[PDB]
Amino acid sequence: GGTILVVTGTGTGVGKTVVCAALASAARQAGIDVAVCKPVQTGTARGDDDLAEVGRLAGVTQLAGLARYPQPMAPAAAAEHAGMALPARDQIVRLIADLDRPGRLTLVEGAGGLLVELAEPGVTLRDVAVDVAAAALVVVTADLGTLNHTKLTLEALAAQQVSCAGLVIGSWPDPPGLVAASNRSALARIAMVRAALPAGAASLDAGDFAAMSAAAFDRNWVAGLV
Amino acid sequence: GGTILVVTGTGTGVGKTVVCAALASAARQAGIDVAVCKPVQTGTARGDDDLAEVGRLAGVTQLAGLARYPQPMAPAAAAEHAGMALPARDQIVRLIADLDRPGRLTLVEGAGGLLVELAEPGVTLRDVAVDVAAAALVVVTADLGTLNHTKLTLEALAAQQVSCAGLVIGSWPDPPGLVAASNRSALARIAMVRAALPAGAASLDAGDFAAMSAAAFDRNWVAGLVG
Ligand SMILES: O=C(O)C[C@@H]1CCC[C@H]1C(=O)c1ccccc1O
Ligand SMILES: O=C(O)C[C@@H]1CCC[C@H]1C(=O)c1ccccc1O
Ligand SMILES: Nc1ccn([C@@H]2O[C@H](CO)[C@@H](O)[C@H]2O)c(=O)n1
Repeated sequence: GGTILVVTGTGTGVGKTVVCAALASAARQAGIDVAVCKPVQTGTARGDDDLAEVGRLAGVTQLAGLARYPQPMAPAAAAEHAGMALPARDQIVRLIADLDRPGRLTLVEGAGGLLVELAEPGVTLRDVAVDVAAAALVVVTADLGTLNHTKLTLEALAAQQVSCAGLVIGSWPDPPGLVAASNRSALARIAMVRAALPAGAASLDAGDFAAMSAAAFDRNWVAGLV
Repeated sequence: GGTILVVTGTGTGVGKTVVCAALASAARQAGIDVAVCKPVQTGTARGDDDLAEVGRLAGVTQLAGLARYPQPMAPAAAAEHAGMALPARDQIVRLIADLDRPGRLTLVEGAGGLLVELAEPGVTLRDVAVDVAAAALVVVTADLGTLNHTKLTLEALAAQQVSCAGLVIGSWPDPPGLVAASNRSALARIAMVRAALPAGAASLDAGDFAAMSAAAFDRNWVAGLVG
């Protein structure tokens, strides 16, 4: 059908959701129909709803999820705290495949890092990304330690023949700092860096956001995702 | 030869140095000769000296450095910034081989986290552990996101057939919360949790530290490391 990208990250709180929303905006503005699948969502007591933040920030309406867990833990932990299983792997891949269609960028968002359990039994976002012939975008920080997490994540993909559509620095500080400029350049030798989102971007109104996302990415790479 | 252990971590700041000293201390108390080596050491310009810190807390005398750099950054960076070079793969491996004796436990403390470049080009503590046929002791946190990071690390050890010697939680809070509880239990399900050192164990004095260490590790596991 169309193009299916999983948006993973080297960890929690590296900015997967804001980057998701940002690539989603950029894609829309390039005239691409965007869907966003978020199979499992946790932290729903705190008020977390990444599907909502993407609809709010980038205007996506095709916004698909299966399970919502109140506790702010990895899925498995929050499902065990609820007394409730996790969606089956079948539900996720079938959901994502229904979602996919030609001319549609379907973004697939996981929870935490690449190898966290999403479905039972023991299924990760890496597995889901295999079952739907999806490539992976990797959201990374600029903090001390990010190259190792990146290489680990980049290796865990290659080990399953999951393509790496590249990195995004979820949060770019102002001003950078020695460690941030150094990592940004070192990340660049490791893989193609597609964008570095200015810090605090997740609090912008939908207009400001669409500007930042318009600029942050590269017009040609975006448009060439058809 | 004897037993070589690389001590690595899911990243930086997870307790590698103190775990090195704790295994080292407990091993000494088990009658085991111990050397420790820090092939790459950054942060010297702010007094970072992990060999010295291991000598302090555990009393190991046999300490071997090799590359030292001022800035508190990854070795590739601290070396570009001081105009200096990264040591060569075979110089690291040589520093370790010179320490390896039968009956000796040799600990090789890494520089933040398993895939960090220690030597040009892209030479990691993993490649070293292959060269010297070492097992890897993986230092972890109990914090959020530690599962993913630990699995990625083990997965990277297993892809080069570097045997995992188990995990150590470098700082273990008292009392632990729901998330610390869930991770320690979840962690124990993917690999052997050799220990969970108490928080701030780095501020214990010689006596307290050795008591902590001996308590933290299964004496039979420690003694089983070198025959
Ligand atoms: O989606 C996020 O990364 C932020 C979420 C919001 C609540 C806990 C975070 C989480 O999901 C998570 C945490 C630890 C390990 C795996 C995880 O998936
Ligand atoms: O070794 C540690 O983790 C603590 C040191 C203390 C100074 C920077 C840390 C460091 O070494 C480091 C950090 C990120 C990447 C590679 C690295 O080698
Ligand atoms: N470029 C970026 C990246 C991330 N963020 C912040 O990171 C949070 C995710 O834990 C988001 O909720 C958001 O607060 C941000 O503000 N700007």
